[PDB]
This record gives sequence, C-alpha cells and structure tokens, in this order.
Amino acid sequence: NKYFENVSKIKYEGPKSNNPYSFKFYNPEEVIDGKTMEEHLRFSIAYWHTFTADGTDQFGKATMQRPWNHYTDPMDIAKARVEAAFEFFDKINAPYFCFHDRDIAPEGDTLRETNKNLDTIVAMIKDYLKTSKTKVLWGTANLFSNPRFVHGASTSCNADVFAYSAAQVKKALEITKELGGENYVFWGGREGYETLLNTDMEFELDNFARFLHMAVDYAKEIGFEGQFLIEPKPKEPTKHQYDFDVANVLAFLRKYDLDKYFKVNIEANHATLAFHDFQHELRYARINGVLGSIDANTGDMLLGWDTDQFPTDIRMTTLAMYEVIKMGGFDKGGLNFDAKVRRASFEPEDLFLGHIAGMDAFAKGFKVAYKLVKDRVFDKFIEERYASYKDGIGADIVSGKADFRSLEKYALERSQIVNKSGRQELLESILNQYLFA
Amino acid sequence: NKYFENVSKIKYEGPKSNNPYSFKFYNPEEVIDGKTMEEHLRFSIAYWHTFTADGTDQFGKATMQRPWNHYTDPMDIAKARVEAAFEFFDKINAPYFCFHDRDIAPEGDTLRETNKNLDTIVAMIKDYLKTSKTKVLWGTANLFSNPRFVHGASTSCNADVFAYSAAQVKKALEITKELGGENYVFWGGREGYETLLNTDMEFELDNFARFLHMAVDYAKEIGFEGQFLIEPKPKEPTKHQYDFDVANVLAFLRKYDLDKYFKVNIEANHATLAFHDFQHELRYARINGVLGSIDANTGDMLLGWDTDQFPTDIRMTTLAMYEVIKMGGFDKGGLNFDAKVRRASFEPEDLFLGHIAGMDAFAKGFKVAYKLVKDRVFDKFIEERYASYKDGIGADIVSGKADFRSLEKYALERSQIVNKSGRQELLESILNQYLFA
Amino acid sequence: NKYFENVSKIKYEGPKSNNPYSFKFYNPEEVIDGKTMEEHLRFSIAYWHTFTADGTDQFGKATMQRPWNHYTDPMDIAKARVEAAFEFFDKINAPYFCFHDRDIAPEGDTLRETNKNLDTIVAMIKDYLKTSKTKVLWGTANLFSNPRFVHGASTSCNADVFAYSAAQVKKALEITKELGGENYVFWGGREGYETLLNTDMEFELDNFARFLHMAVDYAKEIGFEGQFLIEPKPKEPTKHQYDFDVANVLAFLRKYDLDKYFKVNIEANHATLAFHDFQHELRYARINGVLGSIDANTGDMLLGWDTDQFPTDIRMTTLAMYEVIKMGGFDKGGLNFDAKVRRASFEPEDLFLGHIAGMDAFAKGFKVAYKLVKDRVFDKFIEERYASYKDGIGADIVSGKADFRSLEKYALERSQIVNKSGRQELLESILNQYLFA
Amino acid sequence: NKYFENVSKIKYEGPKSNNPYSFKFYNPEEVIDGKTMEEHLRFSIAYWHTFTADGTDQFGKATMQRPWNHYTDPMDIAKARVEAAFEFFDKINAPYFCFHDRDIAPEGDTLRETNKNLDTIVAMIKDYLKTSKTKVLWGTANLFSNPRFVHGASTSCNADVFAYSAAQVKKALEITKELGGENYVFWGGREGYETLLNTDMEFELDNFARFLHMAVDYAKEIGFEGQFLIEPKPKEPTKHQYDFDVANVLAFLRKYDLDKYFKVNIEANHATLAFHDFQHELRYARINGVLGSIDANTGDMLLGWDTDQFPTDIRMTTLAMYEVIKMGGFDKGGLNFDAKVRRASFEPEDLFLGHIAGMDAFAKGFKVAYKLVKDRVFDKFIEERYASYKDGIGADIVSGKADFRSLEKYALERSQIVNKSGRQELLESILNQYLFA
Ligand SMILES: [Co+2]
Ligand SMILES: [Co+2]
Ligand SMILES: [Co+2]
Ligand SMILES: [Co+2]
Ligand SMILES: [Co+2]
Ligand SMILES: [Co+2]
Ligand SMILES: [Co+2]
Ligand SMILES: [Co+2]
Repeated sequence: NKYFENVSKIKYEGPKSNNPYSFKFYNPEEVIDGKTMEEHLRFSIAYWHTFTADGTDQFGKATMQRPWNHYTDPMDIAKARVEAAFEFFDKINAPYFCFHDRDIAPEGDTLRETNKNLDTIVAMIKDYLKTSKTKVLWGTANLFSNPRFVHGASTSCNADVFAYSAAQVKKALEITKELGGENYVFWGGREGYETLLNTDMEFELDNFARFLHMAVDYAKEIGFEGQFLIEPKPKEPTKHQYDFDVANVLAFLRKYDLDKYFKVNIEANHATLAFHDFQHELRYARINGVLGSIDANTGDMLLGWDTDQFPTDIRMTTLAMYEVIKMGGFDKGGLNFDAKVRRASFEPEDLFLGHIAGMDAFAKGFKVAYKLVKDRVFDKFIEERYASYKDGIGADIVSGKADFRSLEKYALERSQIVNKSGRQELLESILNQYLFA
Repeated sequence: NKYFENVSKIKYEGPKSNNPYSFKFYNPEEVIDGKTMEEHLRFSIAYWHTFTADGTDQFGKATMQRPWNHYTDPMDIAKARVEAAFEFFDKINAPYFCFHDRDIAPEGDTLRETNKNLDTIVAMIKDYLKTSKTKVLWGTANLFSNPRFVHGASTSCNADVFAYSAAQVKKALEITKELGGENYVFWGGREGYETLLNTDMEFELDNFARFLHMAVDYAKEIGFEGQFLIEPKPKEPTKHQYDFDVANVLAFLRKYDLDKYFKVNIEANHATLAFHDFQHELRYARINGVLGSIDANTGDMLLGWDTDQFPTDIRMTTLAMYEVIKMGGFDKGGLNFDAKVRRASFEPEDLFLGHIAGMDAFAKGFKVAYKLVKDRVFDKFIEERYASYKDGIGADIVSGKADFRSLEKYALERSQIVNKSGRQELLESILNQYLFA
Repeated sequence: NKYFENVSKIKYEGPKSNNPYSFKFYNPEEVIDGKTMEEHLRFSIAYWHTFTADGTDQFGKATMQRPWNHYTDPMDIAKARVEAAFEFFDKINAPYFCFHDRDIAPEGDTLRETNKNLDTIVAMIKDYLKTSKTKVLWGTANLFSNPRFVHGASTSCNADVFAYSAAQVKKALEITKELGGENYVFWGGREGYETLLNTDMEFELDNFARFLHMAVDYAKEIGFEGQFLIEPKPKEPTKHQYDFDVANVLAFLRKYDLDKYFKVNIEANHATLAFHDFQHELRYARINGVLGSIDANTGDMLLGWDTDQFPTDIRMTTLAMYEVIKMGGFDKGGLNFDAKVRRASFEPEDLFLGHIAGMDAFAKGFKVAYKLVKDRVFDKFIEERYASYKDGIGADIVSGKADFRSLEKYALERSQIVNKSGRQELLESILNQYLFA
Repeated sequence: NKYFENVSKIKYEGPKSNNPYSFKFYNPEEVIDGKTMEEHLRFSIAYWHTFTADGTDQFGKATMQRPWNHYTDPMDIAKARVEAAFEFFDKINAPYFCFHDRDIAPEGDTLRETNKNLDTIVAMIKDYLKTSKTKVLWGTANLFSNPRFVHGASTSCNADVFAYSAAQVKKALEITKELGGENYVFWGGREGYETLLNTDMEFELDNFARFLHMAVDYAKEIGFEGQFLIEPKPKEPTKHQYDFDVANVLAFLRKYDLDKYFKVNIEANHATLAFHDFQHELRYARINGVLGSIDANTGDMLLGWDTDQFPTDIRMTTLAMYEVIKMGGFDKGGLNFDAKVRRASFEPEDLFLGHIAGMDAFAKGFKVAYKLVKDRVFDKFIEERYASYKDGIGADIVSGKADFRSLEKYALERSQIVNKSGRQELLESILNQYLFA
C-alpha cells in the first residue's frame, strides 16, 4: 500500500518464528471460552503517539521519519494521516483506536474555523469507518496543549478559558457520538496547580465539578451512551494534578455527587508515578466498580517522568489481566496502547515492532492469568486464609451481631491467638510455574 | 529534681541568647490577638518517642542513656517513666502530651492482666494530672507492635485478632475519656497489605469500616466527646497502607458513611512519604473540613522511610501554620511532636535540645504566617487573579446559569483569550521578605 | 533430623511438580558446558537472615517460630544454631554459606571474652565442615550493630572505636582464613554521615582508607588469599553511606591507591536503592574488572528501604546472569542469598520455600541468559550497530590517528549524517521469545 | 530602552522596600573583607533560558511573550536577541553570562554555513563586549538538540557523529577563547544510554575519554586558558547519563588519566535528581579539589525531572555558600542562573522578577554563611568532636605508626568505650539563630 509499503499485514506465526513482522503469542483467531483472543483483549491504537508524535523531547528536535512529513499545508497533513492510520489499522490488525479531537485536525484562528476543519476530517474518517473493521474505542478533548490552558481548563482562573473548554468538550462529545465511540475520556493535564501560593484550591475543585456536571447533562441531552472515564495521573506537567490516583478521583466524585456517572481509565505509567503498582490501582478500581478501561504501557520505576513505553514485562501483564478477568472481562473498555516508540526507534517499521511487542506481551499475560483464575490458585489460599470469619465469633462480626462489649467478653476468655503463615514466597514461586508452564 | 537534675526549667531568652537551654523564638507568654503563644500552638509531647524509644534501629542496638534504665521489673520501669514524664513536662513547659495505651504500661500474659497493669498506671497518671498544668491532647491504641497483629488488626484474616483489637480499643477509649483526652487517634500501622496475591482487599476494607463503626457506637455509648482522628501514612511497615493519604481516607469514609465522625491527624513525614508537600495535605484537609490535628515533625525527602526528625525548617513551619491560621486556629487539635532524637543524640539533655529546636521553629513560623494572613499578601493576589468570575460569563458559570450551549455561543464570539502571569517567583520572594523581616 | 523434622532433603522434580518442597527449575546435577548447574551458580546461604533474624521490624516484635528459641544461655543458642545450620545446608543442598563474626557467637563483656566465645564456635563449625559438603564463601565483620559504632567504625570520631574496629577485623580475617573462606567482605553500614553540620568528610574518608590499607597489609601477613570485596549501599541506616554505588567505590579506591586489592559485592536491592538497575551495576563492575560476587535478592522499587526479598523475577535474574556469563562466570564469588522471609512468613518451612523460590528463579535465568549469550542475540546487533568504527574515519578515531583538526576537515566535507534505529522494542520482544521458549 | 521599556535598571532598596523591581538583600556595592558583594558572588545569566526558552513543555506550546518574537528570518531573531541580552545585562546588573554556541546563532544546511552564521553573531557580541561591563563566564557546545545526536555525541555508534561533535567543540573552544570566557563546560546530555540491550558500555566510555582528551590537546594548542568543567546529571533525556554525579565523574577521570584537567560545574537540581543534597555534592567536590563553578537553581524534590527553578530557599543558599567560602571563594567559577521562569510566568518582566528572587536568596545566604564561617560555629564543634585523634592511640593511627597488631593490643586492654552526642538538633537550631539574626 501507500505509506508502509515495506510492511505487509502482520500475522500470527508462533513462539518459534524468526520473522520480526509477526505475532509470537497473539493469535487474534484463537478461541478461549467462546470468544476469540481479539474480542477478549480489545486492542486499541493511540492516534496521538502513533501518527503525530515526532521524537521531539525537552532537550531535542524531531527524529521520526514519516511518509506524510513532506506536506506543508496543515489540512493536507491531516488527510494524509487518516489514510496512513487506516492502512496501519489494517496491517496491525487492530479492532479499535482512540483519538483526541486535536490529534485529527488542526486548529484555526477562531473556534468556528477549528470546528469546520474538524468536520472535514470527521467526515473523512466516517467514510473509512464504513469499510474498515476498526472502530473507535474512545474519544477525548485535548485541553492541555494550547497556550490558553496555561492556568488550567475548567480550573483556569480565567472564565473565558472555562467557556472555551466547555465549547471544545461539547464539540468533542458530538464527534465521539457520531463516530460511534464507546467511551469518552477526561485527562486533566492542566487541572492541578504549580504553586499553592496563588491557588484557590476549593474554588478550582468546585469549578472542575461544575464542568464535569455540565458534561454529563449534555451527554444525556444528545443521547450519548458511551461510558465517561476519568484518567488519573499524580503530576506532570503540573506539580500536583487533582486526579492524583483512583482514590483521589473517588473522593472527588463522591463529594460532588458525580460518582454514578464515571469510571476510571487506568494507565500503568501513571499508577507507578503515584507510587502504586499497576495491579494495586486495577484492583482498587475493580472492588469499587470503577475499572472502566486500561491504557496499556509501562513506565520505568527509576525514572520520575511519564515514559509511555510499550509494555514487555509479561509478569506485569499477567497480574494486570488477572484483575480484568476477575471482574468478568472488559465491557466497553479495552487495552489502548498509550505508548510511543523510543526517540531512537525512528524508522517507520518501528511503529509495527513496538505494537507487536506490546500485543504479544498482553496476549501471553492474558493466557497465563486465565489459567490462574480457572485453577483458583490464589483464591483457594485466600478462602482458607480468611476461614475464621465463616463461623464462631468471625461470623458474628460479619453479620452485625458483635460489638465492642461482646468482643471484649470473648477476648478476655481467649489466652492464645495463633496465626498462620502468609506464604508470600510460595505464592510467588507458583506464579512462576504458571508463567513458564 | 530526680531524673533530669542537670536541666532546669526552660525559659524564653530571645534570639541573641547563647544559653542552649532556653527558647530563642518561643515565648509562651507572648500575647497575639487576645491569646498567648502557648494557647495558639498547643504543643504536645509524644510519650512513645520521648520516654520509651531507645535508639534501636533495624541495624543496631540501643544507644539511649536513660535514668530509669536500671529497673528490671516492667512495672517499676512504667512507674519511673510517669515520674520522669511529669518532671519533663514541667521543665519543657508543655501544655499537652499524647500516648499509646501500650506506651504507659506493660502487657501481661492475658488481656485481663494487661488491663490491670494499665489501670494501675492510669490511676497514677491521674494523681499527677491533678497537680500538673499539662493535659492529655489525645490517646490511641497500639495495634501494630504485638506479634498477633502480623496480618493486620481489624484487617486481620484471623477473626480472633479482630476481637482482640475491639477489646483493646474499647479499653483505650475508656482510659482516654478518664484522663480527659480531647481527641482519639487511629493509626493503621498494620492495616494494609504486603502482597496482593493473598489479600481479599474488599473484605479487609469492609471489616476496617465495621471496626471503625463499632468504635463510634461505643464512644457515643460512654459519652466520650473527643474528636476521632485517622492518621494517614502511605506505607511502612506495610507495602501499601489503606489510609494512604488524606484523599484516600476521605474516599473510604464517604463510601462507608463514616465521614461525619472523623477528621485527620496529618504528620509532615507521612505526607512527604506519599509525595505530597506537608502544606498540600494541610490545605486539602482544610477545604474539606477535616484538618483536625498535626504531628509536628519532618522527614528527609531523599530518604524513603519515616525518620520522625524534629522540625527545624522555618520556611516549612510558616507554610504549615499559614493553613492552621486560615481555618481559624486549632479547635481540639494541636502540635504533637511525633519526633525522636537521632540515634547519635543519646544523652538525656538531647531530649530538651530536640524539643527546643522544634518549638522555636514552629513559634517563629506561626509569627510569620500570622503577618502573611493579616496583611492578606497572597489573598489580594488570589482575588485579582480569579476576578473574571465576579461578573460576566464567569458569574453565570458560578451561579448555575451557564451550560454547554450558552458557553459555546459565548466562546464562538470571542477571538482572543488573554491570560496574565501567575507570578510564582514574585510570590516566593515576598515570602522571603516576610520570613526575614 | 532434629530441627526441621517435617522437611526432607529438597530434590529436583521439574516444572510440573505439585510438591512445594522440591526444585522446579534448579537441577543441581544438570550439566552445561562441562560444569554442573551447582558449580555454575555457587548458591550461598546467609547465616544472619536464615538463623538469627526473628521477624522484628521497626514497628513490632519477633514473629519467627524457631526450634532453638527455648534456650536461655547465649552460648547454648549459638551451638544450637550451628547444628540447625548444617542440617539446613544439607536439606537445601547448598554448596556455600556466608556469615558475620557476630552472627555465630555472642559478645562478652570484653574483647577477650568475645574472642574466646568466637573460638569455641569456630572450633565447632570446623568439625562440621569436615563432614559437610557446604563450604564458606565469605566471612565478614559486623561493624554496625553494637552501640559503640554510633558515629561509625573506621569513620568514628572516637579513636578508641577505630582501634576496636581494627581488632575485630583482625580476628575476623583470622577466622575466615581458618574456615577456608574464599572472599572477605566489607559492608560499611555506619561508614557515612547523618548530618554534614558535624562531619569532617575528608578526615573520615582518610581514616576509612587507612583502615582498609591496614586490612590488606594484615591479610598479606597471615597469607589470606581470599578476594577482598566492598559492598555498596547508598544509605540506611546512614543518610549518606560513603560506598554509595560501584562508581563511588572506584573513585575512592583509585584516589587512595587501593584499587588493585578490591572488587565489589553487588546486592540487587542496594543497586536499586541508589537508582541504578541491578544489571547496570553488574555491567559497570564487569567492564571495570571488579564484579566479584553477588548478593542475590530483590527490593521493591516503590519502597525506599532495604527489603531483602527472595528474588522471583526471572526477567531480572536472566539479565543479571547474562552479565556473569559475559565475564566468563564466577571465579571466587557466588550467589549469596542476602534475603529474608517476610515477617508474615514465620513458620520454619518458609525458610525452605523462600530459598526454593530464589534458587529456581536464578537457575531459570541462568539457562535463558546462557542461550542469549550462545546465540549472540544482542552481540550481533551491537556489532552491526557500531560497525562505522571498523574502517574509515571511525578506525582513525579508535587508533589514535584523528584529532580535532583532521575531524573538522572530515566533518565540513560531509553533508548528510544518516543514523539507524536503536531497535529497543524489537530487542525486548526477542528477550521474551527466549524467556518463554 | 528598546526591549524592556517598562523596566528601569534594578537597584538595591533594602528588605523593607515595596518596589518589586529592586534588590531586597543583594547590594552589589556592599563591601565584605575587601571585596564587593558583586565580586564575591559572580552572578551569571544563562543565555538559553533567558533569551531562547519559550514556555514550551512536553504537553503544550509556547506561552512566552517576547519583543523579538515578530521576526521571521533566523538571523534577524539572533541579532535582536543579542541587543535584548545586553539591555537585560545592564538592567539586571549582571557581571557575567554563559551561552551554548547554538543559543546565539542558527544552524545552516552544512557545518560551513553554521560556522559562518556563528562568526557573524560572535563579531556582534564582541562589539557589545567592548562597551558592556558584563563578561563571558563560560561557553559550551550544544551536543544534544540536533537529531544527529540521537545515539549520543562522542558516545554515538555512528563515527560521523563523533567527527561532527569534534568539529563543533573545536569551533566552540575557539569562540569561547575569542570572547574571553573563563571556563568551558561539558554537559553530556546524550552521553548515556536508553537500553543496555544495544549498548557497548566500555566502547562508549573509551570514546568519551578519547573525545575529552582531544579537547584538552586542542585547548593547549590554541592556548585557551579557561578551566574545563564537566557538569553531572544522573539522567534525562537518557535513562542513565554517564556523568551520573561528582563521584562517577571522578571515577571516570581518574581511570582515563584526565583528572588533572577537569573540575565540575555542580547544578542543584542535578544533584537532588541523583538523590544527593546540593551541599553534599558541593562538599564532596571541595575536598577533592574539583568544585569549579555552580549552576544556581533548585528542583522540586517531589518531582522526578529537571525543573530548573529560580532558587528561593535561603536555608539552602546558606548551606551552599558555606561550602564556597570554606574553599576560599570562587576562582574562575561563579553562580550561573541555569533557571527559567515557570510556564505561567510568561510576561517579559517575570524575567526580572525571577532573577531578583534568586540573586536576593543567594546574597542573603552568602551573608549568613559568612558569619557561620567567621564565628567558626560548626568548626569548633568538629574540632572537639574528633579530638581523640590529636594524641594517644589516635595520633598513632593518623601518623602511620599503628597497625592491626598494635591496635588489637590496645583494644584488648580497654574495657569501656564512651561516645558523646552528635548534637544534630542543637546544631540545626544554631543555624536558625544565624539565619534569622
Ligand atoms: Co503516560
Ligand atoms: Co493515557
Ligand atoms: Co512518622
Ligand atoms: Co504520627
Ligand atoms: Co539489603
Ligand atoms: Co548484602
Ligand atoms: Co537542570
Ligand atoms: Co546546568
């Protein structure tokens, strides 16, 4: 085809294949419990990193070699990207993709012009969607790149920016609905502060809640049925981002009575940046009924910034997928690759190699996690571990019959409390048996 | 007197005094707005670090030289500590002190024996309280040191430990009420997990909530009127402590409908361990109406464990006291020195030198913070900064009149959004003018 | 036998065995390139964690259940541990063990008494050594636990402590030689500072070098031929430990002309605590000819203190063993398990389960690393990657022929510099193919 | 004047001035020990942050409002910056400035064109230098921004990039000499690695040493007499930067026999990023005779990336200046403000406010540090603390008379070792007395 002529459609070839352009573990067609591997995993391509990132970092310029680099007019570039994107979706065999409104079309000098450019590109994507197998997983609004967002979007000290932010999200909800997106994401990149000295924290949090509330009202109004998702990150670019982690978000949603409308999009790199294991954040969201979708990537725990690397640690993908299987699998969410090739991986085909690495790592982890759940390896131990709550004083405690007085009566009468081993080391070695089975 | 013969009562001598045993900045008697410095600050001595810590660390043995070290019988040691404690309170001139039930008396072979020992010591402390000016700020239960708490207290997988924990807290609430404590603290040292592989997170959080609920029921029953406080810490000894930070606690309290009974005790070292500035955690608690009390100390931001050092950074004490003054000052809470002398500061008089350092640093910070609030230095700028919400579209946004449609109408019609500087550098230099005034 | 009656000798049973008391990956008998797996790996048991640690942490008391717990006399306990240790060595099938002088015998009231106790136990260990297959890998002196070391050992401000430290190390070198130890380790636990305000850094570093110099002089004198090793750690218990990381140690050794006598003992948890990957520290030591031995464990990268966990991450053990194989394998060093069971894993058999987990993880990693080296997977790419230095201007650069003038002449004449991809993502996915082969 | 018409020359007005455009603590004219405050401090303006940074970050576009923003031709912009720079130097009253070759002129399509552009601008700066009081502190080469440096400069796997790097540094040394620079700096931004899988570490370190060696040879040849400086940073943009910290650099310089030519330029933010206090890194460099110059700024210890904030913590500036005074003051180095205004501080005058904040903080810290040194506050205590080395066994240890045998003889004969308090808390409170004197 046109943009990636050197790369043919990627196909499954098994763990012993030497072909770099093939899946080693991910077999889209493999059936597990009545669903193909493809529908269990719901892989999604991130439009921003894949088609707009150029290798630029804070200390250097673009390194990425891209076939659509030669166009000078912003609209020609936007159209070329849509073509390249759909060629890519077809070759990588991706069922989904995600985008920011500002990834797909350039801004104009006014909001009207910006919206006209957006309509042109949306119309084009819609034609491709009619003949592509790839669908939109979720859409979102970029409320952080443009200079107007210096002081925040809905948390801006400038009411005009709040007004603009509302207008942009209104448009973004409309195009997400039109393209058939199944979710809509909010990542508050500039929703936080840089210094407490000039910040009215209560006022900003009140406004943030007003904004989110206006967004759910508008979604109902136009009948958008996709799941609303908040994406936590502790910091960067801000010193403190309000949606610090899953718990912070829940504290916020419950206070402002927004908790019945939102779930969370958890990103591995953002979890570890807050000093939580990816699995902790997944588990905590699960038991709170808010594990909505996942941004599949990894950071480096020795680096204190968002690296957005393709995930290749299969021990981590296993522990992650264990949580997804425990909740019954994805509903509307999926595994969105919010990951970018390293600045040194600047050749076009590296886009393919990066995704193959991540898709294989997650496919393998899914298969192992699935055996861990099916064999009830950890669940049996957990049952035996907490068995004292099944009868006796424990049953009274869980049923609401016990209180401080009755428990004291009980406790004065017992002389020896005997505990048993937590078996962490044993549990970890069993995990290895399954990993390398 | 008996235990600290070489040290006489510590008195204010001003910033030019060479006497190491005197306050340089803290004048208990100084009056500011109708209250003495002593009643503004409400300094409290931590019984555990001050009278029981012995310099032991994870790599070495005790270094602390203590006059009550010669006793062999546990009860003789407990009685000697009460004497020494009250001599110390008098000399350091402390209005308050805090304790754990297990700091003041030794455990016996059964809960009954433990409770009898506790009654003996409580009776003794009560006599001293009749003639001392020092009062009890808050009491608490040590639910983390004894081996029975390996798997947690209320989050233990062993129902017998839950029962014991209830019995201990029941007793602790009773003695706190009897000694006239103004608050009661919960620090969940073992309430978290070490590995997710063997943990039923939802079950443990449910039990934690049941426990806390039984505690408020019992407090009402015996008519204990002190404020209940949860003390956040992200980890250590656990890999993840459930009360991770203020937001985590609020998410929890709101979910289980416990939020109307609890406020938080924020410790500086515990805030920075979760990667929040002490001031952030204070501010967040304030705007949520849960800033209850403070554990005055500092950690080292380059060290990833709880150091509990005496606070000597006056820039930090200023920013901390700014928050306390903004909420109208302490109510029932105070500044409890949850700090210990370094292992190398093992001579008796170092106890005095440590406290003088911390009391002076907080007194100075209070005086500066007070001028910052009185002159409305940061508040004027904040007013001007967010002024666009006082009329026009901003007023419509705050009053509930605006929505996505009206805001879009507005936004399409505006062409230029003009922001103004946040002035962080200017704000920081003004802070220095006040600090060094 | 006597101390671990419930546990029989641990034997290899393969990856499909359900028997928790067996090796799943480690087959001592398996031969690879003329050496058994046992002689490639040289596993060592840490005497301190295995026979003296009791579950105590900074917030709680001992949890460990140990058969020799009933003895009251310190010497009876020391003798019982030697018996238990050799029973354990036999059952876990360990070729080596390491110890601190203070692990094996209790101190007396004077150095003479301490040394007499040590002689008694050393004599006993020597008898067991005559009939055991287990040998001493390395010995070391505990210069950090006793209160006298508060201000450091050789870096103490107290000359008497320097004198004592010299005496202790002299004795420790003597008993290590007598027990046939192949190395001798220096871990400077208290060799650092807590505050710069009271520290003469140059003086302490000079004394540290004097001490180390006296130690090599004495080793020569008694003809001790084992390798001297320094063990880096960035901090804890100190705020800054002088032997911060491998590079810090090399800077020190080169300055004081000690570099020809020392190599390093690298511990995984200590490397990550300094914010280096374990592999980085291994590689850096290798290319500097100082990779001497390894303390096989893992920390938790989200926890800022030394956890000393048994290593179970096989991706990490692979990358570690890759470095050891690249240098030609161990010489006198080995894999010493400086790891302890979690406080919650307090039953005797957990000692076995912990070691099995770590031995299996390292055995598996060795086998994979070995295929990575044999197939030259990364080496081929590295050869192609740096090929421009094989001829042309690159050859002139490496041979010493080029200089700034000639290179400028060359550079002005070239118009396009073309780089090629670093292929990180591809390299990581190939690693996975090998891991899960 | 032309570019900053709203700002007049900044003058000292004292701590009680309300004028934001004035020094509160920095009096250039104040004389201390025969030198003005201006010559003690040697303040330098960083050309890159001050005249080329535009508020761009990794998540957003430029926010900075700059009078020279309207030019379209790269050379017109470069000329306008020189004019603005000298207007700025005059108004802020800066004695020095630093620059990268690539800060002052734009690259062309070839190295020849690049060098011609550079000559044009250098000629212009030279005219301004004839009538300005500001001089060049140090120059440096930007070997990290251009795409060619993806894989490193001298550590590039591409020999052509090594050749180019040599050519650029040759030119940079020439223009630094011509502008009268007193030092020349090497910051290895791309000299490190992203993954060990594709890195030949020994080869890259060998080449790095060859490069540095060619640079000193060329400096001698053209008779450049300024001090060569290496600037440490642990990471960013790389995963590991070779010049990790001062100790790493010394290990490297000593191995390749380059240590007699280099000193270090220590940056506060880069020290804390490696988990060293700024003061530790300053002290360590001092006792090794390599404290060459300082980049005066601060990072945020809770943020894991380089923030380059203006320094406003006067407790830190005091501890920093204490080290500089202890070595006898600056020689050829100075205090270069490698700091930038926050993205939210985008108005022109914020450039002035940022520098005033930093200059005042350092001036105040200098004055306090100076009293700390003059009164020998910490030195007296250090003398008393280590006094045991002045005679007896301690004197034998320092003089080379003692050895393991004699020290053992001594140690067996002593029964009690008595240590004294380290007095950390006392020392910290005295620091506060001086700070707030
Ligand atoms: Co990210
Ligand atoms: Co994301
Ligand atoms: Co603490
Ligand atoms: Co506390
Ligand atoms: Co360790
Ligand atoms: Co070790
Ligand atoms: Co920097
Ligand atoms: Co710098």
